[PDB]
Amino acid sequence: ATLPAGASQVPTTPAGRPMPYAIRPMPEDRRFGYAIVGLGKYALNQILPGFAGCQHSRIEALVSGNAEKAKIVAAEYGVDPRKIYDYSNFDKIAKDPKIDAVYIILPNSLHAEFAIRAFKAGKHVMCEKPMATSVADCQRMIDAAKAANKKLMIGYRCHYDPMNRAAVKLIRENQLGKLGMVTTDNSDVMDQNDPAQQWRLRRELAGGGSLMDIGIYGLNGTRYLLGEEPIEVRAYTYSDPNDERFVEVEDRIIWQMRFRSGALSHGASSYSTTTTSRFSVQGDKAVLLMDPATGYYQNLISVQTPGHANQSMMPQFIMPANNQFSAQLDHLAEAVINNKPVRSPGEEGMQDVRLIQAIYEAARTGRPVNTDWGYVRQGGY
Amino acid sequence: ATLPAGASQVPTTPAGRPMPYAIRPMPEDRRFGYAIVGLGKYALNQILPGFAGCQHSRIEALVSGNAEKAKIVAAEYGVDPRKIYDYSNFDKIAKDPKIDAVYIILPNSLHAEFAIRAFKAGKHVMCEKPMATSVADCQRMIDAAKAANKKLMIGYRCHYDPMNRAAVKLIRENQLGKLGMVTTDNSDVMDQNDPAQQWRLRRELAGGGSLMDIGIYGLNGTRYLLGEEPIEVRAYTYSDPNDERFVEVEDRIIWQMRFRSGALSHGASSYSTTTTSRFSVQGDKAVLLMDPATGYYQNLISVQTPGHANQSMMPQFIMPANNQFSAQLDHLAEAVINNKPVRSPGEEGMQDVRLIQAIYEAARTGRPVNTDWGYVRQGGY
Amino acid sequence: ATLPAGASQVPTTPAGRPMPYAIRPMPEDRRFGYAIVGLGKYALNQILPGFAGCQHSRIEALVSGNAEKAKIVAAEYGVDPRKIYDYSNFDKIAKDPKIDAVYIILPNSLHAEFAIRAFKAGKHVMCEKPMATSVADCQRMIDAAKAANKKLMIGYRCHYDPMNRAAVKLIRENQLGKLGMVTTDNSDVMDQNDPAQQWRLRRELAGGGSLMDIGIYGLNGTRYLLGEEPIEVRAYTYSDPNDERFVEVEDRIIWQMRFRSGALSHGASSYSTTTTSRFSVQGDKAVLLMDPATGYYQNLISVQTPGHANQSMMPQFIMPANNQFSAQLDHLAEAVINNKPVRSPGEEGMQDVRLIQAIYEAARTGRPVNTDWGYVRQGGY
Amino acid sequence: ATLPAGASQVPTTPAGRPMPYAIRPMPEDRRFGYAIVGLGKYALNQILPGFAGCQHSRIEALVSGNAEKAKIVAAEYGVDPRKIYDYSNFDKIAKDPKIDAVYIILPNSLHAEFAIRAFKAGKHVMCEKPMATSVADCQRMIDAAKAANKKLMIGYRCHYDPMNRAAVKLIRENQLGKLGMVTTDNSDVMDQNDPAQQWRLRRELAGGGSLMDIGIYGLNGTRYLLGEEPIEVRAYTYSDPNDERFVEVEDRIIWQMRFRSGALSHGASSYSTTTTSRFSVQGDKAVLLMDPATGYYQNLISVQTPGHANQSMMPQFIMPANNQFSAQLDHLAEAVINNKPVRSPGEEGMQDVRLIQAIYEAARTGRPVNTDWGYVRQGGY
Ligand SMILES: NC(=O)C1=CN([C@@H]2O[C@H](COP(=O)(O)OP(=O)(O)OC[C@H]3O[C@@H](n4cnc5c(N)ncnc54)[C@H](OP(=O)(O)O)[C@@H]3O)[C@@H](O)[C@H]2O)C=CC1
Ligand SMILES: NC(=O)C1=CN([C@@H]2O[C@H](COP(=O)(O)OP(=O)(O)OC[C@H]3O[C@@H](n4cnc5c(N)ncnc54)[C@H](OP(=O)(O)O)[C@@H]3O)[C@@H](O)[C@H]2O)C=CC1
Ligand SMILES: NC(=O)C1=CN([C@@H]2O[C@H](COP(=O)(O)OP(=O)(O)OC[C@H]3O[C@@H](n4cnc5c(N)ncnc54)[C@H](OP(=O)(O)O)[C@@H]3O)[C@@H](O)[C@H]2O)C=CC1
Ligand SMILES: NC(=O)C1=CN([C@@H]2O[C@H](COP(=O)(O)OP(=O)(O)OC[C@H]3O[C@@H](n4cnc5c(N)ncnc54)[C@H](OP(=O)(O)O)[C@@H]3O)[C@@H](O)[C@H]2O)C=CC1
Repeated sequence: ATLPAGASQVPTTPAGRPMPYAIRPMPEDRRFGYAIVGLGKYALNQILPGFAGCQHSRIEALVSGNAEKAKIVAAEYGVDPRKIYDYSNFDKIAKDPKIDAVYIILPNSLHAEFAIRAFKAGKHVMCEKPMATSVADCQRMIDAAKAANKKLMIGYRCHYDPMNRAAVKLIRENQLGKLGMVTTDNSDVMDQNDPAQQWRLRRELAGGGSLMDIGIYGLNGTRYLLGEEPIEVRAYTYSDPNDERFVEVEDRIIWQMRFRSGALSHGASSYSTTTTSRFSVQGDKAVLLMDPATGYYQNLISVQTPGHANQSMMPQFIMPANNQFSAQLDHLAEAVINNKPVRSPGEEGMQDVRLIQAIYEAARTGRPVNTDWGYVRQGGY
Repeated sequence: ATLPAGASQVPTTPAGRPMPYAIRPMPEDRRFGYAIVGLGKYALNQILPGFAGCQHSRIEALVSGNAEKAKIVAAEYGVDPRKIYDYSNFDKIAKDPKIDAVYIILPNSLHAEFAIRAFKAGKHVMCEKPMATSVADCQRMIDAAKAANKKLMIGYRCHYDPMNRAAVKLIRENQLGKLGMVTTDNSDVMDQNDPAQQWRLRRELAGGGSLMDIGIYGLNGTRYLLGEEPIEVRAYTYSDPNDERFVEVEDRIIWQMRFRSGALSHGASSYSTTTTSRFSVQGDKAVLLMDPATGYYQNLISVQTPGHANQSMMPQFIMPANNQFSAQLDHLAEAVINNKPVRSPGEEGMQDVRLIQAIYEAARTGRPVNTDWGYVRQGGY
Repeated sequence: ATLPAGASQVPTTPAGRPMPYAIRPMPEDRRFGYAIVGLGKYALNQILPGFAGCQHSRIEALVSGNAEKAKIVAAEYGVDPRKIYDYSNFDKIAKDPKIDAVYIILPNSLHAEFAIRAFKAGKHVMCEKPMATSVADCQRMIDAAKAANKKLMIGYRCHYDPMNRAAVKLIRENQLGKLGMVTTDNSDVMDQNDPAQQWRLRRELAGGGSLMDIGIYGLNGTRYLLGEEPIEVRAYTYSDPNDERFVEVEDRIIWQMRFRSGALSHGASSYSTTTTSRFSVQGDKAVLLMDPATGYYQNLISVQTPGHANQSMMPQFIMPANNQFSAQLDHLAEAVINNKPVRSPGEEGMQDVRLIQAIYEAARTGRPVNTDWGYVRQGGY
Repeated sequence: ATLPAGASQVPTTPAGRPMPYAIRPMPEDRRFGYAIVGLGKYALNQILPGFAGCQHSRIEALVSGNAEKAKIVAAEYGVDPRKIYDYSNFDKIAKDPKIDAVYIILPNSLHAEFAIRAFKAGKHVMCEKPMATSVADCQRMIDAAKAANKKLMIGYRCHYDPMNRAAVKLIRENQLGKLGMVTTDNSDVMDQNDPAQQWRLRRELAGGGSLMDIGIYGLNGTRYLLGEEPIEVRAYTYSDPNDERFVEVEDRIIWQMRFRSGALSHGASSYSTTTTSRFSVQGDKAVLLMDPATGYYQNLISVQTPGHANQSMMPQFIMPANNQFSAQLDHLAEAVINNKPVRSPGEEGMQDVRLIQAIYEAARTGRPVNTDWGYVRQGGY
């Protein structure tokens, strides 16, 4: 009965020790510089604070219209003041080699714009969701990327969230069986007094109501969970005509879709009901419930069968995977380096916009809108 | 300190004691006698077994077309062999004073016929859902009910399930705020080898597919959870064309509704995916999640707000309320003894059938169907 | 495609059909007749109500000291008024061939007496736990059982509860790995105003405090979850000195054990805190959490590993196994009919009593008590 | 029906916007510099990466024995290489005004040492748990802090974890009622091959087994949950004599405690069973279950009562509170600035060590160890 060699071989005095075991993502290099456009809610609450956890990304320069603020932010994240661009001279970034790409976090209407401008600035483009307010504008963004021979990546963080990935994997391993019915719901009360929620009420900047903003989650979700595209869609929308919030954009809208596989889906988004992010995938062996489904934190999934409910969630002491944000940032830096295609290409953001427009059309005409245009997902969902 | 009077006064020898505290519904009488029509799957697995927990009901007679089976069930439940009736001599129950009501648990297309025959036989009628296969038939049952001056109740067990009533209660107390979105799903894999599912695949006997069989739960649930009736419905249905199960009845169907209050809903029923009974009611203050929502056992409900999930389910040592089956059985009994209306009258059953026809009609035409026809829930939801 | 033979062959008119699929335990016979001794809280809330789901048992006679109460319960359960016995003429059951066994549900201190009298009366015996108030008395019951060549079973409902048996099963399949720590807690607020709790505060009638009443669950549970017996016990007990409830029996007691395999355990019982029934079994591969663990209803179990929580509980539409109450009742019946031993023989009851005395002794002396006395669970845990 | 002023007043063109709403901790100043000693597992996996989220803390200098490593780390976190101290010249830090305090994250045996040395270096001391390997050594650490007129803060992160705080609050608001039984368990398999787990096996560096390392959580927990100190304690320990891991330190140990309030507790820690962090507090109105109880992430709490389970956890889109780590770091920086006493003073770390030694004694002698020495918690628990 004797103690292990390693143990007994430890200096009962101050001594140097080896690299400890990594039970969570350790910082590596920082060879990718980002140009963050629009210092808004998402940019300052979830994106910037998510760089610290990156393994290959850094905030090289900011791009804000507000000076007082922009300077303050630059301090908190320690960015060279001489590198605080704006909407006027955003193009000058092409004169800095330390700017590998830009991350546009502006209202949907301004997405396409600064993307193309950025592409000519010889930088990679990471644009937020939804890609743009126009199908065509999405296409122009792509073309620009190809002309400038650069990478185009939309901000689909759920494509890099551990639980969402585990969700796709269990479904690919056929744990639910033959897929037949998906149900999604994404909701949160619209606050008109919130600076970030105002341009969302404006059909010009937003490009749509809840669907364009959060219903896109269920739409996108339904797509990568099923692992295929809708071939047909129907939809109905409605908003309280007395509510000033939805004069231009829609509050609630419900869409039904069919897939070549034969599977059906029905989901909805809302601006008048509180926090809801719930996905449901039904197969003939089991049903998957993701609730939370697409949150920033605390996502939880469960596979249910009579008498059983197997749940998954981030461990309580370890982090076998990085958070969606950092993972997303380093996903571009990583696609550039090893010269690989991104999982969230502009081609993907475009597909969502078409389908959304197809939906709005269905809601407008009250007829089904054929969406069998032959889109193909590059690199699987 | 010393022992209280209660304990100090307990004899140490064998002695009679008081009535004990009741922590569950105790039996009381067996005044109300039923005649069960149709010894099938629901009857033998749920209803018959349900008479034990009743406080006022008993099984007096059986009505089957399978003598071999009747004698067996009859002996299993201590029913008098003389009280076995077949479908042709069914009407003679009018001669038995000890038969107060019948419980029709026959295929949907046969409900009307026996309800009517039972009324002419001068008996009260409990009839399973769907009420019937035609709106008109629901009316003939109601008319016949009014002619015999007897009561007509449709078997909506969920109207007597502790958790459902609790979900209704917290909603009416405005714990969710203004209601805006309601989602429902009800699915279970159809197995044509099961004797009970065989007539369910026959349009002539079933009246319809998954909506008629289990979608009705999401429908009815949506109505008593909101406490209002829909003014219009839209819907789409699809069934694999090569699946022999759905030659005559629909497999999956999706339907969405709008209510006079402005709230919306979207639900689905399915015969090709595994067990699913789930309701969510989004308010602008909180969200109610019922999952399981309409199970025979283990219903569970959750009120969710960012950071919280207050769950409710049956206690583990006490039974505050009787089970839905026993309650439903005693509800008719009590309403007859105290001369009161039933919470689930034929009018209610008829309203579901009418709505179901509108949904099919809407699925069929691919157009909206106005259902704003002035149905008024007598006695509340 | 076309409809399968099954469906296409369903008559459209009233017709007898097959026996239905069974999704829950169906009644079969009522061969085994019991005589219930002691119409108290457990008898009237759980056991009597439990005879309905039995497949082989029935209530033939009642034994009470409160005639007014006996006639009422007798009428409630269709028992023959002639079959009511008081405590003095109890022995005459020997004259009734239709009485196969007795179910003693009297205060703990009176179990031995009636078990013995019942055996001399030539009947089988079901006796509640604690088996008795003295080790010696457990033996006299066993000896008397052997003399009448009749069976003796202690009422350990948990030995017939689907979830408990499931927890045992996953453990024996090594899903937790080598077991090392087991925690148990069983608590419920003692209310001396309740007639049933009155004798529980009398050392002479109860035999002990919370350990004898509900701690026994953690104890017994610990034993069948590990599948082995403890070799030594240590314990401490404390009760507010000014609380009239605990003048003679203990309120809270904590006890820890060591098993021949090396595993340890620490549990507690309590009469002054609210409802608690929780077991955790830590292995080096996973952890089992039973909560509720020993409830009358809604037991729930969870196997936990970093990032997962696989839960199990009764299904919502099917009843794979009969409830613990009905099962326990039929277990004795079956064992008599098929000439087999019972899973819960007096030896098992006696082992708990012996262990309980060791725990009290250990609490009293503040010293360890060796319990390595060679008890062997016949038939497995 | 017209759109809100704020909305309509947004430039459909690139425009500067105001500071967005903060739905999570925003970075403020960075006026507090930390000196991190020992670049081990905890230091590089949970502490350093937690500085980024601070509001007033920064990593000014490192103190490692290993040079190659230390330099690498310094890069990742961007620290001035010229500021990479070591165990030889750790004292020179007194020559740098930008070092406001040191954070000792060395083996327990080396805690007291570098603390006092640090205090004479005119810096504040943040020492990890357990405070030290000697009661006396704890006292010397305090004295040094008072002599150098500095602040002494132990690393009790659970004192700064949102859920743990919510736990204390609900208990203070009397939601559980009168507290009477606490149950804790802290376990994780010991990996001898893990560089960080080796000195823990050495009684000289560790100062104890699981209790000193993780059982301290349940001990500490029991204390701040109850909000009072134990007046008496008993304990038993045991380890498989064949396991090489526990030749010196103990694997498992179970302790029972009593409080002046009259409340009782029983908890345990383990090195041979997998991940377990579960606290249970029983009152006469409700029971609180914390599971996870003290994890790095995903903590969850539930208040249970018959039929109900109200759960709390971090929201899925917002962060109303900072993580325990950052919160802990900024807690010192904040106590220094506004000149306020820390909630985790050396006086607190000392109390735990005494109690632990008192426990080990109880486990050693097998007798109860009186702990009524009159400790008083400064600033509440
Ligand atoms: N994937 C996800 O989870 C989420 C994605 N998003 C997306 O991020 C993008 C930004 O929206 P969000 O941060 O919420 O909103 P905000 O209103 O808070 O910020 C918009 C930012 O864009 C700039 N901007 C330029 N022109 C305008 C204009 N005319 N009106 C308003 N802002 C302007 C501003 O930068 P500055 O003031 O500094 O000059 C401002 O900070 C959207 O495309 C949104 O869909 C949002 C939330 C989550
Ligand atoms: N509320 C609820 O939760 C549920 C309600 N139900 C309802 O109960 C009713 C019966 O359905 P269910 O028990 O599942 O089905 P079953 O097929 O198992 O039984 C139907 C019964 O009615 C009698 N019957 C008479 N003529 C026919 C016929 N031509 N074809 C089939 N059966 C006939 C038979 O009884 P016998 O052999 O003795 O003559 C048969 O057992 C339906 O209206 C259904 O909607 C069903 C499930 C759940
Ligand atoms: N396995 C389980 O889950 C449970 C088992 N039990 C066990 O059941 C047995 C009865 O307890 P419980 O039903 O709770 O208690 P009760 O006090 O409610 O009833 C005891 C019954 O025994 C009879 N009795 C005869 N003499 C006495 C006496 N001197 N004092 C009190 N009662 C007397 C009475 O019946 P009558 O009036 O008709 O003469 C009385 O109703 C106990 O041994 C207990 O441990 C209890 C709860 C749960
Ligand atoms: N509150 C909490 O949640 C936790 C607190 N801790 C505490 O943190 C402290 C550090 O332990 P932990 O990080 O897990 O362990 P590690 O073994 O991984 O690291 C110990 C560090 O201390 C230094 N050190 C100096 N002398 C020695 C020595 N003789 N043997 C080993 N290391 C030495 C080393 O620094 P370098 O190699 O760089 O020279 C080494 O990096 C402990 O007091 C522990 O209790 C640990 C986990 C969680």
